[PDB]
Amino acid sequence: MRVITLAGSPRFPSRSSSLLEYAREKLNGLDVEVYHWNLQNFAPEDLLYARFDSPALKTFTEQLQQADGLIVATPVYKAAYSGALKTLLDLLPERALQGKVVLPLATGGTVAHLLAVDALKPVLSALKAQEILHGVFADDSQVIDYHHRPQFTPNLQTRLDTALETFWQALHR
Amino acid sequence: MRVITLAGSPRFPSRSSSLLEYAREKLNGLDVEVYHWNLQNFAPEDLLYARFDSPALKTFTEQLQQADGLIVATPVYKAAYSGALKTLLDLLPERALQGKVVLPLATGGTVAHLLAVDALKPVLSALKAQEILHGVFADDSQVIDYHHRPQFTPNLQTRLDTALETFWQALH
Repeated sequence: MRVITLAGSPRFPSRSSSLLEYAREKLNGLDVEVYHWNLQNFAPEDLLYARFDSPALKTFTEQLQQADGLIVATPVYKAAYSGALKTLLDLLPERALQGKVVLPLATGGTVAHLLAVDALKPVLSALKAQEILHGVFADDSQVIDYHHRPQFTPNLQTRLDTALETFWQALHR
Repeated sequence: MRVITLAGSPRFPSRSSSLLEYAREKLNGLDVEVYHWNLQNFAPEDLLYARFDSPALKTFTEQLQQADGLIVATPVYKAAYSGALKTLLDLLPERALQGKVVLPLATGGTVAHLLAVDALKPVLSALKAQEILHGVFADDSQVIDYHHRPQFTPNLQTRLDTALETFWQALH
């Protein structure tokens, strides 16, 4: 099995990239091949101006088509997912997530941000995801020194491990 | 009175920009000052990588600060507003629409697209807009020309004029 990870932060490193490095490690340990992407793998002018001839878009799309699941992480901005992430999602084929399991992750610093934990759901449903797991919310305080190795407070670590085990099981269903 | 218009399409010209050009013609006639922006006015690197020193961002935010209202138009992609528009909205200050009236416009080709006519509402609410008008949907099939001067079907023209009159009344 094959999983795409996608960080949707405007910056790298980010809290999103820390969550997804952990996810990649856990999935690799389960013998899952991981295709690891972030927004800095794309040219901004191709994302902002919807250039379907983008080589990174075509490469990502080829790899996504082969993947059984997607783990996607975004900071919460203005009560929703990041526009930066959405620029890439908007350029995917219309049924790009058909037959795939999706685990959404969100990061932010306030209760208002926590209310946006499932803001990607309509977008992922529009992309025809087969199964959309409950979104995991990582408060900014729970991701420790995201510039270096993945490091989480125990509350977040437990929730992330739980979600990743649910995701792994869903890949088999 | 001052109004900002903001086209949220990845391409220019677009159906969105044509709606806003129509609005600009009307507001010109009503002696409302209009500052018109599109996403091609920004450096894409600044929007995608959230670079707040962006000069165009500074000018846009200063013009928005002095504006009484905002007309914002987006194509509908994946059941929501465009990500390209949202990249710019994400860089605005926390209460950037405080005290302002907003008219949201959306374009698309199917009824699924129509269902996202109010998709911007949570974002505009997060920006503390004083009054968010009901969203107006323009079907692609009723935009006859968006490259030259805007040309719309009579029904779309009537509906846009009605919404723009509502917007003008709200400003006053």
